[PDB]
Amino acid sequence: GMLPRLCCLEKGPNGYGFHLHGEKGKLGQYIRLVEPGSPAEKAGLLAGDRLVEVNGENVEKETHQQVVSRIRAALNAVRLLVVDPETSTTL
Ligand SMILES: [Cl-]
Ligand SMILES: [Cl-]
Ligand SMILES: [Cl-]
Repeated sequence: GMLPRLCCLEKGPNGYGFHLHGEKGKLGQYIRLVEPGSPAEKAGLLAGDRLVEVNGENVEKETHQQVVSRIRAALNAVRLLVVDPETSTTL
């Protein structure tokens, strides 16, 4: 499809089941290590995705800690707007 994928996760007993990682001296958070059978896997999340929005807010210019805080403060449901970095660029 033309729109970025929107992954809608409901928190489970072992969390969401994915890792979030940022680079050295550069903004942008990426998905890593999507656990098999997790809410992240069921929602369509894939390691290698770049995270663009959390619950309708753009997180491309925020620090790693700011993005983690947004995810954790949410009431156990997150909508993650993600893109494939190989084909997608922010300008
Ligand atoms: Cl990680
Ligand atoms: Cl690392
Ligand atoms: Cl990974």
